[PDB]
Formats: sequence, C-alpha cells, structure tokens
Amino acid sequence: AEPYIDPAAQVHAIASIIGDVRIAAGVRVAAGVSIRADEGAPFQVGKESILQEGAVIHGLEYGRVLGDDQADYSVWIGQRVAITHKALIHGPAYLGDDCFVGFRSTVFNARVGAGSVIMMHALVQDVEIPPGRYVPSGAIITTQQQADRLPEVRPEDREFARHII
Amino acid sequence: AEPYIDPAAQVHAIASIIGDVRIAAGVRVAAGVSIRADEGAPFQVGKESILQEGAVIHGLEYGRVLGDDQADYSVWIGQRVAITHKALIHGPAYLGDDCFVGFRSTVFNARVGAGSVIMMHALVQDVEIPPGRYVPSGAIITTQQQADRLPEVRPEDREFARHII
Amino acid sequence: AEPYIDPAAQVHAIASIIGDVRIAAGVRVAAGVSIRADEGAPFQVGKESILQEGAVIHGLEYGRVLGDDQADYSVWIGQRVAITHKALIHGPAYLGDDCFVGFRSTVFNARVGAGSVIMMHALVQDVEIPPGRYVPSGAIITTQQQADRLPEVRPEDREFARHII
Ligand SMILES: [Cl-]
Ligand code: NI
Ligand code: NI
Ligand code: NI
Repeated sequence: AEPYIDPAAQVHAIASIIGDVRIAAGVRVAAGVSIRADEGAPFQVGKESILQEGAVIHGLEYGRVLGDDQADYSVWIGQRVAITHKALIHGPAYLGDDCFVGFRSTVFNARVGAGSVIMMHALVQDVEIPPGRYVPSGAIITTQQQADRLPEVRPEDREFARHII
Repeated sequence: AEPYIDPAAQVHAIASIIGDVRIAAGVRVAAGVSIRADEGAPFQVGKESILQEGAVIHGLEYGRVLGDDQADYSVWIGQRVAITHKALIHGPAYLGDDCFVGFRSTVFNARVGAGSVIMMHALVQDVEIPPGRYVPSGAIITTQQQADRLPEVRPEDREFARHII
Repeated sequence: AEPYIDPAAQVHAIASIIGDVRIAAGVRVAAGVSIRADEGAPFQVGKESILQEGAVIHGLEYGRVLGDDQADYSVWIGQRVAITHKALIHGPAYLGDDCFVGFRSTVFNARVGAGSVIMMHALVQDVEIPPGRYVPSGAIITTQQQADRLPEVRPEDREFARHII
C-alpha cells in the first residue's frame, strides 16, 4: 500500500510514486515521473534502473507476469533498465535486465528479454521479445510473428543506449 | 468561464479543468489530466466517460463541431467515451458515444462516429470516421479516402476496450 | 545556472525552466512546459517562439550545435519557432527561424533548416533537414538520404502552421 524506496535510490521530490512499488538501490527517478500501483500492483524496479521525465508506469487490475523471484507482478523492471523521456510501461509487463526503452516508446501486455534495445517512437504490445533483440525507431510490434523476426542488438546499439543515459 | 462539474462526476484533486467545460454525471478524470477551454470553448464530456493520466483536451480559438443538442462546441465527447493514457483530443473534435481512444492516440479536426475503436499510437486528423470503425495501432489517418476504407469494429475489439478501462 | 527570462517574454507561472536557458522577447511558454538545461546546456529560445502544453526541451551532457551567434548550444531554437502540444526537442538540436513542430513530434540530434514544417506524430533524428522542407504526419526520418529527399514547404503548409498557433 506504501512504496518501499531503498535508501540508496535517488527519487526526485516532484516524482509521484503511489501504492505497492518496490524501488531498489541505485534507481534514479527524474522529476515528472509517475509510478502508480493503484490499479495493477505490485511493481518491482530493479537495481540501477533509470526513469526519465514524462515516463509513466501503470498497470491493469488483472494480468500479471512472472518475476525472476517466481512471484507475480503487474510490472517487473529488471536491473539497469533505461526508461527514457515519455516512455509508457503498462502492466502486465516484464522488462529483463539491461533493456533500453527509447523516447516516447510503449511496452504493454508484453515480455521483453534481457539486453533488448527498443528505439524511439516504438510500440511493443501483446508479444514476447526474445533476449537481445533490436526494435527500430517507429516500429509497431503487435504480433508474435513480428517479435520472433526482430534482428539482434549490435555493440553499437548498446553504446547508443549508454550515451542516452 | 467556470467549469460545470456534475456532483456525480469523480474528478481527481490534481486534474486541471479550466474555462467553459461541462463534465456530466459519472465521468472519471484521473490525476494529471488537463482540460483547458481557454482558447477553443465550449467542451462537453458526456455521461460515464473516462479520462486517464496524461490525457489532454484542448481546442483552437476558431473551428466548431455540431453537438447532439444542435449547439456548437470546440470539443464534443459523447457518453461512455474512453480517452486513455497520453491521448490528445484537440478541437475542433467530435467523438460519438461508446468510442475508445487508445494509448498515445490523437484526434484533431475530426468527427469520430459512435462505437469506433481507435487503438494505440494512432493519429486521426482532418476526417470523418463513420460509426463503428476500427483504427489499428500505429495508423496515420489523414485523408477521407483512408477513413472511408477502415474496417468494422468486431465484438473482440469492444471486449478489449472494456478490459483496458 | 539561472535562466535569463526577457521581461517581454510571457512564461506561465506553472511552466518549469531550470539552468542556463535564455528566453528572448515575445516568447510564449504555456503551463505544463518543461525546459531543463540541468544536463545539456546552454539553451537559446529566440524571439516570438511559442511552446505549447506538454512540450519538453532537454539535452545530453555532451553534444552541441553551432548557434547563429557562432557560440555552442545544447539546443538552439530560432525566432518564431512553434513547438506544439507534446513535442520533444532534445539536444543536441538546432531549429532555424520560422520552423513548425507539430503535435507529439520529436527532434533529436538533428539540425532543422529555417522555414521547415514538421507535421504531427513525426520523428527527426540524426539528420540535417535543409531549409524549407516538409515532414509529413507519421514520418520517421532517421537517415540523411531520407532528409535530403523531403519535399518543399508550400504556402498552404505555412498557412496551416499559423492557424495552429
Ligand atoms: Cl506522447
Ligand atoms: Ni492505466
Ligand atoms: Ni492547443
Ligand atoms: Ni534527457
């Protein structure tokens, strides 16, 4: 009912975190981020993840994903996940460790494998993305056939992700 | 100049409603919704409509649509209309009863027929959508030729809309 | 470290401007605009530019553009630039005089020539757009080959831009 905010987390005074949200050590939350586990709960945000301005994390009352701890979540965000300007993560949703979600991109009703890079103005809905895939800018990924055909992340893509954060 | 808020409406303390806005019985407005009839006015929001976080309703000084009461509006939102996360309704705009507007979708200078379902990351501009049409995720509908060719809403699409709200 | 706000600028009480931002005479900034030169700085916003609700101006710590004064900026916005609802300008970025950026459009790591019209739901990234080009609604411009092939702005496009502001 109250968020658990790790003492080593850095949450902006003007960020809004409500309900059963667990924020791990080293997570950075910018001003004008909204995390509300008032419908769908609980939410996990793993160590050293980064949420930038305009990011929103919400969830449906019904629908859960399996966390790495074998517990059920509305939203599971792994370690070192980057959720950039204006991104929307809407439960049920799973982002594995080292994922990047680019500006104005949406993840809804989906599981995103570790080390994936989702670029700008993209939608990922109703699918499982395998680990280490690249979603190009402007992509509209709404079927498992599209998700299974995504190309692999290259070193240059991770380098890009690190520069943006 | 002052909004009319029906006593049976449920408006969040942190929602911002300004100018000649009429909010009917049973309308739910989330925190971080902005409705400003400070340029284009008036706005009607019909019974049991739902506005989710990030939604914005604004309007141009000039340009109106015919409401169901035969009066002129910058924005007419019918009954049981769902305006979901980050949607932008910009007058002149008409949404008929039982319309759904999905995450990050925009309706501008357009009339949307009753019982239409507009999915995620879509734009509807400068057109009339006939009653009961479906606008797929990522669609960019900017001509009357595109609007006239949209497919019909299926029962599964309305079921989807009800689950999201 | 403190913004310079020209006494002839009109900034909403609820707009958030932070760090080394220079706002020129006649600039209008709406409520719920965010301009933060807390990572990338400095930002210039030229005379009689307009920023509408939901607009965000931010910048990367590293990466600059050449301003018209031959000084380096994270973000250079020229004179009479229109940055409309939910647009994201992310440094390093240059917008020349008389540019229009339509609803929910993004300019990142790019130079946009004077008198260009970028329409709704568009992305402009990693490119130089020549002066006086048109970017259609929904366009995803991520390569210099795409930017070099854009059509010219017509009089009707500027007329459209003036009507929106
Ligand atoms: Cl958006
Ligand atoms: Ni929600
Ligand atoms: Ni407006
Ligand atoms: Ni930024």
